[PDB]
Amino acid sequence: SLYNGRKAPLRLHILIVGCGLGGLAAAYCLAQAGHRVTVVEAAHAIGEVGAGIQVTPNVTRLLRRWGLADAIERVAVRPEAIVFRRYKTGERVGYTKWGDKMEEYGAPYYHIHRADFHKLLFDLAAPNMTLRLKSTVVGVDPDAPSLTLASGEVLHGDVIIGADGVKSYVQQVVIGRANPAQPTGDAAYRAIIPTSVMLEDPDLKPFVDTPEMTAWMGPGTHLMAYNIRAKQEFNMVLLHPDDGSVESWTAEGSAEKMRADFKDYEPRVQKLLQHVKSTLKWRLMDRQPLEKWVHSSGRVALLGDSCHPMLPYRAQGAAMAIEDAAVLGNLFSRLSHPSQIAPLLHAYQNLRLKRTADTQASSRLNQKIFHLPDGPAQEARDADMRAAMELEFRLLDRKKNMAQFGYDADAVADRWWADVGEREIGSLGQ
Ligand SMILES: Cc1cc2nc3c(=O)[nH]c(=O)nc-3n(C[C@H](O)[C@H](O)[C@H](O)COP(=O)(O)OP(=O)(O)OC[C@H]3O[C@@H](n4cnc5c(N)ncnc54)[C@H](O)[C@@H]3O)c2cc1C
Repeated sequence: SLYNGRKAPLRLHILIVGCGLGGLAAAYCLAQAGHRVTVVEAAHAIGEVGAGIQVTPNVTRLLRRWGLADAIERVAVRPEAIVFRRYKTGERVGYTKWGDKMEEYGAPYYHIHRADFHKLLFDLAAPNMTLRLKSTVVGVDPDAPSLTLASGEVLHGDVIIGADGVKSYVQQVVIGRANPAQPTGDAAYRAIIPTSVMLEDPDLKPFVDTPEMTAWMGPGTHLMAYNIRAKQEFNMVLLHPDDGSVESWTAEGSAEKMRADFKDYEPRVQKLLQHVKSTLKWRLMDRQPLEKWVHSSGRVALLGDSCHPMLPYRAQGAAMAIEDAAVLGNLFSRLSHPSQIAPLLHAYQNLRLKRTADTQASSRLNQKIFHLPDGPAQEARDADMRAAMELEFRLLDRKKNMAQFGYDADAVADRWWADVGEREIGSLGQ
């Protein structure tokens, strides 16, 4: 029971465009808040798709609140540390202890396969939503409001939530255009190998025995690797200069070109990439924060990657989409009169926008540091990492980590409601 058992005295029909991690989180939170939810999804079925997702303590805190504590512990992995390595030799130049140290933010840091994460949120939301698959939204009347599907079917609701991802259709209706996207010059390969083949190699086995997030830093390139799916699968993300790619979750890369691009990395990376049977490739595109997330009619708003997508350096996409849902559901649990619908959507945006813009920036400002060419700049980064690492080992920015990881979406919305919203929004209609 979320919201201390409270249900909005005014029950809405809310249409959610997109059955991704955001849309499912929104469907769960808004149904719990006392609203009728329909989720409309383009995909014909939910598939075994996607790769590793970061579940930082600020996300885990909410998933535990939603009753998922055992189910996530079962399928996700708790990384013990983040380790930075020189590409060529595998020298460990950096180390930050995670594991139990992450519990000081009030919940564990998990690594999860997107499909396992999707399944957890799907099973939560499914009993309290109507899901329409094979239903591409191709039009929005933001005044009614209503949605138009590719079939021409029109769906009516009180509120439309656009959770339709990085290439949101709803975003174009809210803002009046697609948010400009600028190529960074880089692409990412994503590839998964079974950990059974690593356990068979005495040089690779320790990567399964002691689950870490390892970043090998190279000239123009990096390889980030970690266990998912209860250490049955090893997730690898490889950043490299864009030699032709598209911004799509289904676009393929050449495993042979991937191996060629990383041929100068240490022998354990050669052995890891030898097991890659296939790889998907994504063109990195930089997007700025939106000016607003709410349409001028106050009945359509955005959630998740539709309004704050970010680069894979600090992939907090899932985190920010789930936080968005928790705050939106918290505010909507308060609704008692139609005159409050717009103010509540404005409050949602007001509580979320700067935080998510700062989180996009945190990812954006990590693009060059792991890709330095060999030389003075590279040796100074390694030296700075070593200094920090040696303190970590003697025991055997933190304030930014606390601002990200210690965040409680419900606490922020409960406090705003108590200090301001009850008086300024709750009284509307009296
Ligand atoms: C198939 C898939 C695979 C992914 N794999 C990865 C990955 O490996 N690593 C990673 O970092 N991130 C991945 N992502 C993105 C990741 O889910 C997000 O960055 C974030 O975790 C959650 O954001 P979101 O729910 O706002 O958007 P998304 O997860 O992108 O979900 C948006 C949903 O909206 C649907 N949709 C889009 N347009 C319409 C429309 N017009 N009408 C109806 N439905 C529509 C899409 O089909 C999708 O299911 C993937 C997304 C998808 C859809």
